[PDB]
Amino acid sequence: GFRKMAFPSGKVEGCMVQVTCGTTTLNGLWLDDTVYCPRHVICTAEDMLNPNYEDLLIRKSNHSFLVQAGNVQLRVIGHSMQNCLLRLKVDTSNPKTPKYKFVRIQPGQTFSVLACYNGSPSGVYQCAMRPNHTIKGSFLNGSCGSVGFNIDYDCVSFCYMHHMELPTGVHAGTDLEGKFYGPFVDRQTAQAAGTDTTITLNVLAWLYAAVINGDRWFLNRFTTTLNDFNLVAMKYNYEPLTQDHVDILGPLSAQTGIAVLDMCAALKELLQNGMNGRTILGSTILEDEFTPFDVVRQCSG
Amino acid sequence: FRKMAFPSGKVEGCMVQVTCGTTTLNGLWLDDTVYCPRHVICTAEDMLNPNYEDLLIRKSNHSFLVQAGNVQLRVIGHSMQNCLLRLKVDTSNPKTPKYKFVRIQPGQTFSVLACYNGSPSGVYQCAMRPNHTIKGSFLNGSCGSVGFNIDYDCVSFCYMHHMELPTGVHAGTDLEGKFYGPFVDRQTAQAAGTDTTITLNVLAWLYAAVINGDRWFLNRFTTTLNDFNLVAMKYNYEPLTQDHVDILGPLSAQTGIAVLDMCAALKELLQNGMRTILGSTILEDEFTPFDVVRQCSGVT
Repeated sequence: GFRKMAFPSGKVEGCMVQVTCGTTTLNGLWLDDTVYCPRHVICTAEDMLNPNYEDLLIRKSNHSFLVQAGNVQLRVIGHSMQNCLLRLKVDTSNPKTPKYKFVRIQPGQTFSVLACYNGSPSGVYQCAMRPNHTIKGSFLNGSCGSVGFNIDYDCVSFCYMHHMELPTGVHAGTDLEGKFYGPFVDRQTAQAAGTDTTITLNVLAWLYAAVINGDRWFLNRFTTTLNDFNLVAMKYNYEPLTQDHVDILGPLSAQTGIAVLDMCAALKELLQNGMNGRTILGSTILEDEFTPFDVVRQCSG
Repeated sequence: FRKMAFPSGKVEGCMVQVTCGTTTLNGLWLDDTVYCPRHVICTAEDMLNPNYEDLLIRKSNHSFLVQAGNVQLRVIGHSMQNCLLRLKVDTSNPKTPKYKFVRIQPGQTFSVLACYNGSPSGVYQCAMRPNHTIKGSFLNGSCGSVGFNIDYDCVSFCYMHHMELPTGVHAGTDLEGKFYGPFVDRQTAQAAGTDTTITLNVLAWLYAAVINGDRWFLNRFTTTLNDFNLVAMKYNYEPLTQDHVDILGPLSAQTGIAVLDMCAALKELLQNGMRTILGSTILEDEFTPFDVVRQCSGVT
């Protein structure tokens, strides 16, 4: 079978803490002797409309921050602003800190989210960075500070820290350097994202996963040029496919014997004709949140 | 709504590898016992129809290689319990969470931590189908991976992986080694019974739709549980039990919709068809009344 699968979250659970400033509580990420958390923890509801963060942070001291790992208090001995995050230096180092990196992930790439509340991990699920720089997650009040990550050979690459839920129900946040993905800002306002597009490379990778898992109904005897595929894809609000993306599908193409442009011709037919009551890997719609890597890792190992 | 797994760390800390000869699979280390599928003692020309009692007679404590990473845990006792082995080791796991072993019922959901060579690789949510299979994602070497739920830091283990059926669905046991379904641990093509729709979860999905203001399908009528069950079986839906009605108590009180009044709404959807419910024409059946409350109200 084929499933949406997250990375095991244990290496990240051991880093989650609770951060409180006044009456605001959210989650933080404790790596070595630093706690990273959304800066708006220092704000009151009035400040949040137009918070002058540098002006508001200079008014705080180390004792303004209450950090707790479970029921154990960590003393803050330094603080600094890192774009939309705070870096709180604590007097103790986290022995559960995994080997880690901070990465800024690109649209189309996937990551696991560990949703947390009050410093306590609650759930783990997979998301993709949308082309409009939002993520389609599941987050409730108190989820700020929850992180997104990938794991490669025991090294955790942190890529997302949660801040906002837009009026449309999608989510916005920053990388671990504190820079937002997209045109969003940490002000308490209703923000809209730019128009989203479908991640073509991921729809194609998912059709290859279906072939690997014994689903070939959508295939056809036709082919297409790359440009003719891109003309149709753009008409349907799909991202264009580049030669670099065709190259990325090389391994999945050689494994299944299906030429990339032949799979494009199958997708072109699916876009023009629809699925007409049929399913691919259990789904009634074209799925675009599995990368070629997510397919290879799940089908081969 | 989306499938969300429980944070897997408490279970990752219990995963080990167990090897007999060249056959390696996963094991679960709780206190001083490692639980693993008994077929780890079989060779690649013994699995067709094994006499496990006789096969296990030729094995000793020294036949088992149990490793936490590459660190060996010495085996000091062994016994078989249904389709699992219980290997006593000389070290009590310091990472053992508070835990229970539970035999889940059809319709219930759980998280699966897919493991290979004792190393966790992925985590996803599964529902136990009425035909006693799960629609999981497993490769060679995944045997011994477990399924679980976490409630207030207590891990209730409910599944240990053993098989992939010819249809691609998966079969396994509870943590007492008893298979869910009619399956047996031997290298044979085995068929599951015809599956049905999980009635309890479709009702939970309808309540989740009502909670979100999508309530067109509600009507002014009711039904008895018996009349609903008889109509449900004609549409390949599972009959509801008294436990299923009780499980729906919290969602019924929250929306003010009596369970039998919701069954009357579902009964009309079956007999007359669908228009969308939560943005789709297809009714979702893999979110339990627990999963719905967890995503609508969320832990806090």
